Amino acid sequence: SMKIDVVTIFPEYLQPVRQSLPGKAIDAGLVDVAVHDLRRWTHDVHKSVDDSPYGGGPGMVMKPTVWGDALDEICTSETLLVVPTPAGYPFTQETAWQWSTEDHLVIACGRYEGIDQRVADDAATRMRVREVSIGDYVLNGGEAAALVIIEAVLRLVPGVLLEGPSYTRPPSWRGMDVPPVLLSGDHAKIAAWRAEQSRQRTIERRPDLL
Amino acid sequence: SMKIDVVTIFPEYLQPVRGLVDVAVHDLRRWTHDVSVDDSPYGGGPGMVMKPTVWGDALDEICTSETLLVVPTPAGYPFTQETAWQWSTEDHLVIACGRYEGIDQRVADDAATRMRVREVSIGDYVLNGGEAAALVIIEAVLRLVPGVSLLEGPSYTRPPSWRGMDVPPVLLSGDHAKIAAWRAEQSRQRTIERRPDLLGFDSP
Ligand SMILES: Nc1cc(-c2ccc3cc[nH]c3c2)n[nH]1
Ligand SMILES: Nc1cc(-c2ccc3cc[nH]c3c2)n[nH]1
Repeated sequence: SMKIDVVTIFPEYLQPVRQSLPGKAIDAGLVDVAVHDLRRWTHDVHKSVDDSPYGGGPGMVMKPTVWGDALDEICTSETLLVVPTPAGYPFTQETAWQWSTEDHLVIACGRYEGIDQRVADDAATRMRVREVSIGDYVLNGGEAAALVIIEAVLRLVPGVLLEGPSYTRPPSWRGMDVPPVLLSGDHAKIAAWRAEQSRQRTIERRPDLL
Repeated sequence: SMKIDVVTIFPEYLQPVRGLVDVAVHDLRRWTHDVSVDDSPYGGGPGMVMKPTVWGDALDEICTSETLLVVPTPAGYPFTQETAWQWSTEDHLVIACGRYEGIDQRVADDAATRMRVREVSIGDYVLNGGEAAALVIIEAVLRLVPGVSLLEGPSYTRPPSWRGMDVPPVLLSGDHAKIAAWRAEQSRQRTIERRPDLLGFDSP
């Protein structure tokens, strides 16, 4: 039973993932993903969501008054507020598992040079707030990160070393045969072979994990 | 000038991409023949594996020897900002999006005999397929295309006082040197707290 609210100035970005949800989970009321246009909470006829940064610098900062009103309406005491940012704590599988048991996630998607820091700081005085990064690269905004987090979390909600290579038919293709051990019927040996493949791949690609 | 082709069994998922660059999305099922792209794994295991035959045909049509073939996978080399800068100079990226339990390894191995191949992970979490990773890679790369360390500290804008929370006074002081020093300090503090690995310290 999880509800996810996403707030963004580009609601159309999230539309595919909304549609991608299985009806059986939606009908069972096990999951609901709602997307909100941040501009619903703007104060002015120009629907302004950003303003110049204090202390100077490039780009713009999203307005605290707008975000404050949005979160006031959408969040409750039980909300886990997720704020994607390149400066965040790392979002990992452990994080995804933890958040998969939450009743209400709100994902605040920033743009430009991010959201006025007081928004998160204020919210943290009455709900749990998690500023997170999905990887060491910079995006244009939080929307792609939201898609990633939603996918990684929801697939752990029941109802909705590195892995080595996998193979399927045909046994020979473009001069390459499936490793004979996999067709050996020696399942103890197959397990040992897969372990070694995983070890070698981890050494080559992710020595940090060792 | 960059071309990006994405191959997927779920082309509709890639609508979120909304003259220096063209992005094209191809339905993998276009290269099937009889009225299945997946089969059970050799050696056992849960789930299904995408057959190499259909992928080979698709990539034969879409790739050239100059192509950088990108294959999202949880077991990939890390995709980082450095990678994004590197790929931002490429003429042609092809992103092969897996589903099920992944793609038969021979697809990448075969392709690597004709072109450069990069199996990459966008982070240490598991997705349902390569499509979300493709969106992340495309965004991170295209923003670096010509014509298109430490953690950043907090940013602020008007009003200077909000809900009884004040913008740090130094930011209103107009003293460029003091502001630079404060921002550097905030960045160091944030990096130590959130990403100590970036400064060569142990992770929590
Ligand atoms: N891991 C990661 C997060 C982001 C991100 C998140 C929000 C915003 C808002 C403006 N730029 C942003 C970038 N980039 N990379
Ligand atoms: N970094 C990361 C990549 C993926 C990914 C990529 C392709 C497939 C195909 C089936 N599941 C997949 C997962 N998850 N997390």
